[PDB]
Amino acid sequence: DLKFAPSFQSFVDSSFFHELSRLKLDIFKLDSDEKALYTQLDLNQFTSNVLAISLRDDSFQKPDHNIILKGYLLNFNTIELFKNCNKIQFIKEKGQELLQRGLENDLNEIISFYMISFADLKKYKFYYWICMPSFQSDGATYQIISSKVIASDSDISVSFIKQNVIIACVISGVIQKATPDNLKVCEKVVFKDFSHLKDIPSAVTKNILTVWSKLSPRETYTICFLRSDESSFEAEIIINNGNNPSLKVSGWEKLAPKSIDLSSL
Repeated sequence: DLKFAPSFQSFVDSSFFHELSRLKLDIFKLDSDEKALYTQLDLNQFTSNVLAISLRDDSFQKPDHNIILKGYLLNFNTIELFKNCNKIQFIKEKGQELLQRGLENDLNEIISFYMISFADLKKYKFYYWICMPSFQSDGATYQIISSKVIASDSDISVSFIKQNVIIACVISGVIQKATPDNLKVCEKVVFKDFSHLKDIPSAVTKNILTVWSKLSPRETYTICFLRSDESSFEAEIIINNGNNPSLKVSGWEKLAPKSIDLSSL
């Protein structure tokens, strides 16, 4: 079977909750804050081998070049709402949305991160939980039928790296947008993997597979996993039992909220 590394490891500098605090304070949003997060994906220097989602105070401003990942924050107003938030129903829905977006627009859209949190600006404790939805057909499994190392130096590799996209496809040897019609005829999909783990792509690869699957039903699916790590590899994948009508979503960072009680001088 094909295993997937958690798609990311969160790194929320106190400056993020400081900023969240500030932002949650700009206007007394007594309701739950649903902000868009932005983090310049450092596809060079990872943390513990998985993409590092580094949320600082800047993670709230859309940047200018480099690859910027758009995420979403859902800051609950009460600890109970945060605790009671049906986390499974939540990631399931976020999962179905990425599915839709991937099979109707571009595969790059199937990748995102969502954070739920509770900023206790009183007892000065910040409870949060980040997830990067990883969906697939219920009961679905994946085997890598084939894989080969990829030269980051390749004219075609450089062609992908020269691009601001993290996911693309190849059509007649030339890198093309991972669009539906392109996906229906492309030889493969190129992905700037969120994992530097040897041959273990980020759990987010399921998204690509799941979407590409429904768009272009095929015996197999080939995906190039590029890494600045030297670990870049291309893989041919087969989906097992990918036909169930249900979507199985995961992605929640490990399974419990993280609470940073910045009140320990």
